[PDB]
Amino acid sequence: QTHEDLYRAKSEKTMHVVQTASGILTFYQGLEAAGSMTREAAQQQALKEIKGLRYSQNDYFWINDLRPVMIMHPTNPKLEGQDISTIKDPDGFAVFNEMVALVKSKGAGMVNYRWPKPGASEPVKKTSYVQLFQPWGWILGSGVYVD
Repeated sequence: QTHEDLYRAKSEKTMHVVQTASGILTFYQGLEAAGSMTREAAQQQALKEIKGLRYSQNDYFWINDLRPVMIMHPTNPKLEGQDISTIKDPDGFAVFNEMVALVKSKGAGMVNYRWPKPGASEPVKKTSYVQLFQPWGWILGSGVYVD
């Protein structure tokens, strides 16, 4: 039983909630591909639904693109529609740029950074799984705060 095994286990949870939530993207992208909704309407519906999802103690999902611009953020909604390339956490970690570089290399993975908790302002350590949804150029993310 390795260190690698312990970390693989804890983060599988995060991976699996993101995979679950990404089925909404899948569903709506299918409606686009079939011609039943426009892309932008499929997008907006998918975001609306993912915005309300929660698990555990108020853990949530966000979506940013590869530019990176924030597409949907349920707890920091004033980031929506903004270029988030210049955001850095207190350790100097370039949160969204790193997420983009990660998914461009591997598709998905784990990243650690500091971020406020919902309705708070103090950046707290967080470990997130991010996953590229390729047809729309969207990164879907969720993570868990160290406490």
